[PDB]
Amino acid sequence: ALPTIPYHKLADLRYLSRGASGTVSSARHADWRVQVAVKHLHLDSERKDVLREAEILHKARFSYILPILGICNEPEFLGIVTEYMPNGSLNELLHRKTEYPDVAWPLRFRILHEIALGVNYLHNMTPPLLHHDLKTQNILLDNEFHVKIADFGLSKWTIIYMPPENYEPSIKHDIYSYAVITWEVLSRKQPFEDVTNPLQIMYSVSQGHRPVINEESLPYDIPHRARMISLIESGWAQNPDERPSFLKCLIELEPVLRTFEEITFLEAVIQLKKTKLQ
Amino acid sequence: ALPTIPYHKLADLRYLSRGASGTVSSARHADWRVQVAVKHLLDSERKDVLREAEILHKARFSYILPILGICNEPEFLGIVTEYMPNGSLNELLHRKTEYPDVAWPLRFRILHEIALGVNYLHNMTPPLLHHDLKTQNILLDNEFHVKIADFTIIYMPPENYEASIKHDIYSYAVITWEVLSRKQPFEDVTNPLQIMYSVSQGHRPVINEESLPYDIPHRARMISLIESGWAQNPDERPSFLKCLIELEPVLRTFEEITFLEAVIQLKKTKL
Ligand SMILES: CCN(CC)CCOc1cc2ncnc(Nc3cc(OC)c(Cl)cc3Cl)c2cc1OC
Ligand SMILES: CCN(CC)CCOc1cc2ncnc(Nc3cc(OC)c(Cl)cc3Cl)c2cc1OC
Repeated sequence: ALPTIPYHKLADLRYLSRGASGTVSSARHADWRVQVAVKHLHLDSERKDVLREAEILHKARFSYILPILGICNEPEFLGIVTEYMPNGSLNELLHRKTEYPDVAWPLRFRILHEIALGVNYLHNMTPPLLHHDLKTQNILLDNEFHVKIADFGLSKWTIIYMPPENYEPSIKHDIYSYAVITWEVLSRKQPFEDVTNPLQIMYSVSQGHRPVINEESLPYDIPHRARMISLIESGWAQNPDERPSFLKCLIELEPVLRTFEEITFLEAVIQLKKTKLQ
Repeated sequence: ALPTIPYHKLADLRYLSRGASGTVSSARHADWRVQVAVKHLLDSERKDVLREAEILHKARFSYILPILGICNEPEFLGIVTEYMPNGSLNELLHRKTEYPDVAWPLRFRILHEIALGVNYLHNMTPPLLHHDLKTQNILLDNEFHVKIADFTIIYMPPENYEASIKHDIYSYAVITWEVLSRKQPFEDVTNPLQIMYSVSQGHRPVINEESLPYDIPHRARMISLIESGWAQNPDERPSFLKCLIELEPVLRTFEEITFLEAVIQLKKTKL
């Protein structure tokens, strides 16, 4: 069902990312005259398995999920083709502080809202996705800084977003990841920044330690600061059963987003783009 | 396999439009907690309506309205799509109290995106068999980016009431004229038969100092494109590829920030 795209239609390949599951490059489609992204997934048994995996992802169609435009089924080369997200990843927005000295709260909360809507959609699919690897690197930002999430199985097929019960390989995985991401969005800090050995992070986390919550990490002027802190701490609870559903997150978040007028979101985006021009 | 959506999942229906093809309402999806739009359209007809909609499911592109699912009820068929908060191109062009200004950069962006969207549909394998492009089914998202839902007779080429592959460019030429003029094509003519007859004899919306002011950017190129697009002879009409070639230079003359300023100024004035 998912359209096949001849590799010969793609030109001007440029590196975007290099992960374990595959390389991602931007490319220009000859016929469509737009940019796309292609993930180069690093035998007939493998080809059959890779098509089935990608056709599962084809079911996901929602405004906050990265659209898959087709598959490159080449002889030596398998590739997933998606929309190109001009503004890159949430990780880049949060941590590139020369480029983005300020990120206005309304935009940050819009991002959080859209992430949760996207994951909520994935959780309501029948069946749900079996694999989960939500992180700031696979939350992408379109031309108007709206979210499209690309947390497909592909990552499984960094440990800071992974809940401790997953260290020894539940419907409570994504909310844990989201709580860390929320913390990261509100702080613009690296989770566990002091700790440099990932194994030390894993040990600490397994014993109930989490990214730091205080007046320094999470500024006083966070809207609904105390409710957000409460949401974060519930989301990354040691006990998976204590963690809220994404439904419950959305219920908590919708009030917060009502405090911003629609025009302030656009002003936040335009101020991002203006400052970035220097 | 286009997803089925139980009708009971949609709530708080509000009227958006009433056409011959069906009623369209906004609704809230209970599980997804977002706004959607639903078009309220025998087993032979139900199967044919599903087949038609599953063909549209293949089309995935930024400038094409996504179909999210089908309401497959016994007595009720319904297509569900994303909700487009800013409605149709027709509303933007013609509601001049609401929208006294629509800055040129925004108008050209709309034209560019329409052409990219139709170009996409024309490159599908196979291409779409049915064609009904009009300002009413060109929709505008929250930041006034286009999504076309082309899955009135002023957009119809003369050979329709006397070619298959030259229909959309004819409609696009009229739409282009309408975007640049903000006038109703054939506004003076009140009998639809007179429009059809006039068009069949080679008459078109008027091109002069009144319809298309001298201050339109790239006025000469745009007029050239319009007149080629609605040529009497279907063979003389350009491909959408050729439109895109002509348009890309024009769109390069605007900085990306001017588009956003145009949208914000639209929303401010609208208050
Ligand atoms: C260099 C330009 N930079 C500057 C800041 C901006 C543009 O950067 C990105 C655009 C992307 N567009 C779409 N997809 C991406 N990734 C991806 C693709 C997938 O399939 C194909 C899957 Cl399955 C998953 C992902 Cl995450 C993107 C990643 C990007 O930068 C990391
Ligand atoms: C001025 C009114 N305001 C606020 C109330 C702007 C909102 O207006 C609209 C939003 C729409 N959102 C999505 N789809 C539409 N239409 C449509 C849907 C289809 O299936 C579901 C098909 Cl198959 C085709 C179409 Cl055209 C829409 C049409 C609209 O008109 C007014």
